[PDB]
Amino acid sequence: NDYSRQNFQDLNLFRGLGEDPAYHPPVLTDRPRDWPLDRWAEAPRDLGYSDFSPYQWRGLRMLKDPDTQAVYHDMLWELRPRTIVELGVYNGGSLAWFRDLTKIMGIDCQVIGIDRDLSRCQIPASDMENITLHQGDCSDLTTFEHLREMAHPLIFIDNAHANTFNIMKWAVDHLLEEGDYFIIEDMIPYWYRYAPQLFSEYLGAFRDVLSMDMLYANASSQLDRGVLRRVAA
Amino acid sequence: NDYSRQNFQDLNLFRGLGEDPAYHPPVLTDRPRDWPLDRWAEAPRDLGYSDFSPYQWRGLRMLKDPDTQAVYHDMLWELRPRTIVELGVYNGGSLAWFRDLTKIMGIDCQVIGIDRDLSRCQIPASDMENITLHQGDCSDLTTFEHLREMAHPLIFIDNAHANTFNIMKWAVDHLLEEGDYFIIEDMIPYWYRYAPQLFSEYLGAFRDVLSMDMLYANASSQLDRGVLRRVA
Amino acid sequence: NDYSRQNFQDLNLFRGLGEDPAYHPPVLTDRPRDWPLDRWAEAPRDLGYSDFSPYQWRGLRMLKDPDTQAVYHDMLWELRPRTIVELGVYNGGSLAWFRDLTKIMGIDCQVIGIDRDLSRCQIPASDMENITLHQGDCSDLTTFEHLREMAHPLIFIDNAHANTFNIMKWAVDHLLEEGDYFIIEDMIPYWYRYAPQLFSEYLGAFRDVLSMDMLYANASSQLDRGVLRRVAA
Amino acid sequence: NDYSRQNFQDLNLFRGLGEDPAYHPPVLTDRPRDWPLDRWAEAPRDLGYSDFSPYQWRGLRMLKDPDTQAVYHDMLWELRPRTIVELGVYNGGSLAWFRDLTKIMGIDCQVIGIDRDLSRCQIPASDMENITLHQGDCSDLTTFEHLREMAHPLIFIDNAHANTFNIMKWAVDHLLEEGDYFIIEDMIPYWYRYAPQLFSEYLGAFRDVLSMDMLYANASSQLDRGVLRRVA
Amino acid sequence: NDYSRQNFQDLNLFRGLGEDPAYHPPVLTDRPRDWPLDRWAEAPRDLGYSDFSPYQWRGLRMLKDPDTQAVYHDMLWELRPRTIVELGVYNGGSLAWFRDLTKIMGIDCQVIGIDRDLSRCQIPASDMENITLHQGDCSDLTTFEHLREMAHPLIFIDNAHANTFNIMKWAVDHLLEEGDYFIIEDMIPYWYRYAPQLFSEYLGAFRDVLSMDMLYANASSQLDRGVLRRVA
Amino acid sequence: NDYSRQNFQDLNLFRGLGEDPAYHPPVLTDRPRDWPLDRWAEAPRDLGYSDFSPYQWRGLRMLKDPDTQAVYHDMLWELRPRTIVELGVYNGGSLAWFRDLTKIMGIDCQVIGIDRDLSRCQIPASDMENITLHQGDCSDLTTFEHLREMAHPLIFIDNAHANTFNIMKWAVDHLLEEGDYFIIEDMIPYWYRYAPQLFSEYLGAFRDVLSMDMLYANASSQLDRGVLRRVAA
Repeated sequence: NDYSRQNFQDLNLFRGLGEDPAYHPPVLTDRPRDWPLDRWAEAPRDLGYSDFSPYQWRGLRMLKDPDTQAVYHDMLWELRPRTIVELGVYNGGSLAWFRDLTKIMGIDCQVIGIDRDLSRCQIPASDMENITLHQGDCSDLTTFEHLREMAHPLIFIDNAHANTFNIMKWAVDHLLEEGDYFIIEDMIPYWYRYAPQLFSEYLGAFRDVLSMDMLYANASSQLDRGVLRRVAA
Repeated sequence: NDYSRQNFQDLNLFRGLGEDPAYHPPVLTDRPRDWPLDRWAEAPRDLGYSDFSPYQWRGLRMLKDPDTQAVYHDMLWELRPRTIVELGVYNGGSLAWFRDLTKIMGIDCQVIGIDRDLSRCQIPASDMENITLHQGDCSDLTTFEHLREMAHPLIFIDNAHANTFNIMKWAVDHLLEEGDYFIIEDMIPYWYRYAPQLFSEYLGAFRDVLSMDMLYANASSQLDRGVLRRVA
Repeated sequence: NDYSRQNFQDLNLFRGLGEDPAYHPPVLTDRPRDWPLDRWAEAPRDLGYSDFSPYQWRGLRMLKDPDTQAVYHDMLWELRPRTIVELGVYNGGSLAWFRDLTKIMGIDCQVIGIDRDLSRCQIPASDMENITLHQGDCSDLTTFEHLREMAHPLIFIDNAHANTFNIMKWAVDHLLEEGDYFIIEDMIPYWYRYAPQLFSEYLGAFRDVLSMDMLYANASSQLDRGVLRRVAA
Repeated sequence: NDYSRQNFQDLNLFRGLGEDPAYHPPVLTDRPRDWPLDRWAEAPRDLGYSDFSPYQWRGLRMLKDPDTQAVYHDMLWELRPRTIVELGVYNGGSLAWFRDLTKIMGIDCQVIGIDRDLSRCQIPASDMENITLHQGDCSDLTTFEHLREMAHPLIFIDNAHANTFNIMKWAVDHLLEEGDYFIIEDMIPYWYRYAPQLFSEYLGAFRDVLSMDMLYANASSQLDRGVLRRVA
Repeated sequence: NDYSRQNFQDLNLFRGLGEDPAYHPPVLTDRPRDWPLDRWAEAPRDLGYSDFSPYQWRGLRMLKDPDTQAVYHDMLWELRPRTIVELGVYNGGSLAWFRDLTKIMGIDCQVIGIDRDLSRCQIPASDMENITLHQGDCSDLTTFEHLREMAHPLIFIDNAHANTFNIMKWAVDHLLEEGDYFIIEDMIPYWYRYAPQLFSEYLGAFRDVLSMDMLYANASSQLDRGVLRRVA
Repeated sequence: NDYSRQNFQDLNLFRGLGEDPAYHPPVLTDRPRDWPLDRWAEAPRDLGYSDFSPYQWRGLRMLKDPDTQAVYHDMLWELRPRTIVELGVYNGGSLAWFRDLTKIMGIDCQVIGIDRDLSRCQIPASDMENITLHQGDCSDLTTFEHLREMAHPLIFIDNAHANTFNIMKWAVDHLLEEGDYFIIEDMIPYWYRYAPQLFSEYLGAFRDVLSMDMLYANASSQLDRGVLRRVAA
């Protein structure tokens, strides 16, 4: 009856993201927010709403969860990066977070976000000091040429996962110095599950130039086995 | 420095599929195939290889796992379908299974397979009986308008998950008769997770045409609340 | 009261078997079969019925569950047995299954079922091509003498668990050839549990003639640690 | 070789019971008993032997585990039974436990065990005070009906599982008074798995005479849903 | 044998805190920090060190774990407190965090720590902007009187848990305005476990003045059922 | 209202013990005691009450759970101790138990209990045979000095945890002989979590005098890695 002349959107677009880049607080449905203390023991114990992607940072959605934030905090504190690069931006929450966190730490850090599509970015123009947004394209490597001009140390973070190994070869040869991080969030465990032989070969090809950092690599489900850095040349 | 001269295939292409459409028997790494019986108790208890998609049917890879296979066995025995349609073929294992199973049940069933790329299908020529392949895109409703007429009852299976709700729409107005299935494997639970609001509106738009068949919808992790059918 | 009336069957007779050897599909008792799509998310998430042995093959009950079926399929495809023997028949579901699967693979296989009690066999006589039943007592080795006439490779399957180790001893001495399987379903983990010393001694006495096939021994809970085959002398 | 030297006993005889009715203390195989304290963190953290039936009472094996022991303790304290009956004996560990436990609690209680085979009973002749052994067949009610006029309250325990629904009918009419227990240990969950319809129908038949004691029925896995008592 | 030479500090002093108020980075103990990529699949998958209280903020230990930090983040953003009070200080790590997180948010917030022992504090005098440390006793209630004269909204956090119920009475009667929070961290699940009736009675006494806030109360294991506020 | 005119006990007093040293049977709250057998399958499958310390012994509260009781039984059966010392008494439940058990075993055993506060003891003097009680602080070694000559073999059990290592040193030097046990219930795993470095130093300082009995050390969650005795290697 109601499926009539409707163009149904492709729900695959909202994968790992959600419907809305803007942040809205969770709302309770099956209980009152103000539970009475005389009935305190009868109150339900579950969260009350979806824990899909519930985190925020100053009113922007944060796709990086608390355990991941904790790892990056330690990494920032130890490395004191002059440059953090995000390939894959979405709403920009994690950019502002990296910027904020580096400011509180007293680290002179320029944060850079690269994406094919920047139209979902929720960072207001007034809150953009030391955050630069570049419109790029993973399959074209000359995109990345800009900002070999940038300062070190440097953390390069892949959240896009398109031409990753090629981008890695570029970064190793043209960008990273010893100590710099190249990080692949989320995807490495899935590539190993689906393509165990090719994955092991491809990662293994970078063994003279990149190490898995074992202090951080097992510390969150999002960074699981994906934290690499440049070994001594 | 092997990264310097090396062709990096795009690894996302294998998502949900594997790296090779042809079947290869599992290989044991950290044990012998023959475990000595006087040390029986000290044998490892784990599988010995990855359980990603280790299933086969007659030398062809099978991406439908044993409990999914059992559900379809029951469905095919109840419904006695004269057509089965697979949106998404890959190596063709499931096509060959559906055809073999219906034949062994005594059921005259045509199996139809639709895919963007049929260059991966592994079904030997010598047994393509009652299988019809079609090459086409899912983002194109034209791929379905071109289909010739099919017998009933019918089962339509979505293993491709592109433009799925528009295809459901086309299927309800131009294909499905009362008692015919439209099954979305795998994806329903993810779509609810990622886009609960829109998923809900979309599914509920079919409230007067499709229902969820609770006999089968909770019977396997792959078919999990995705087995629908046409009600009067 | 209702109890003074009844006769009360021995419920131990249905151990591992169920009440009725004939197949009837599951039925939903506490929800509609057709759940409305506007309330999809409210739908109950559990199976809906008993998960004991709700399995079938062409309207006969299947006591071997899906994972077990998957192991036998790989085993049949690799080995291509000329003979499969089921010690312990019940309804014949696995007999019909084995025969159907070998026909589909183009294998010339004679399926043989041995039991003291053949009265629960549900296979129609019109559908007994390449299946043979045979009456016999497990403790009487005469029961198995006609097996020596059969072609190989051979898979011998114990679903009876009476006199098992003497039957194994006999199979090694008079029946089994290199490559043939001797398989004990279900019982071996229990025998190890209740009598670890005698069980380890008994199994280990076959160390020169049989081995545990580790490609199949861990692949199903029913076949768990019970898949054995004849090694080379 | 060795399989031909062997006289193979039937291992189904040992089901639920173990190989030897006499108690032997567990032994470590892959560690020293005395772990050096300077490598305390290196010590393995598993049990170190099989937990099939590791329990004992005063040198006799105990087939009832600590969780079950604790329920029977509370039940004895509340009910203060003059008689505890055990259908099925084995080594008599639980018979001696029931006796010793009622003695320290000050309860005057005769313990009676009944079995087809009493030759496995490990209880010393000179430690058999307030314990009676009775030979008899379960699928045959002459065993039960003759030996009677036992004092109340009463606890009747099934550890045999032979003709249980008929023994239950005999007990409600000719033995049990209000507040007495009839307990089926272990077997209730299996009869429900294998015969849901026949089992629900049979227990439902006793609806006006027995009930499930909910204070004790969920409190151990052996007693799981098998604690019944005589409500009038 | 140097048990008779050794001097034993009270290990109870470190319960829930650790040996050292100063932060030190985790030490890797049975693996290299740099795992070679040709052996990537063979790298161990566990953390590499103890997950006891491994967290930090800007070189200071953080006893509030990331899940709890996420809850307080939302709370600060929503409430926008002018005052945050921590009953129990230790190293000052969460004092510094609260202050930093409110500056970042553009909120004008004074942060206050109260403990009988402030000598474990690790915050340099360099950066005590909007942080005040007060010498306090949980048994004395004159201790808390300085808090009355300062701005709301207000979050009051008990990390000390001595004479808590009297402090909640004082706070309700003399401090908390509508909107303001009283948060007991960690202990409520334990008090209810050990003292269900007395705890239910005691919490029950605040039914007209405080309510449990279900948005934040189940969102972390440290705040579990302990987030209360002056409302209703 | 009720809060402002209510006297609040310090709830930390009850940590690890409960509100009442006297035993009260559990009580069903949301179901009838007697469930009807026509609705047997529809019966709830959980305990129906709180499992904090539901355990008793002859009308006295038991804080040691059944698993711990089974270990101590085996310990008593093998060691056949003449003395059993409990540091920590609370209600005396365990004292009455140890005494009863040794008596039923034929073991002539004196049970000693030590606590700063004996006022919660619930054991009737009518059954106080072979039970001695002392009043004293643990933080004072004098409490252990004033103890008389005790018979061996011996089990010394710590349930108080106040100055455990100096008490251990006093035990080893002045009390324990070949075979005697020193057991620390509950606390060892917490000291190891909160202070791994200082705990490993202190325990390993007894490496010549005490050793962890592996037959019992892993046999219960309460006695976990805390069962020590004066034996070599």
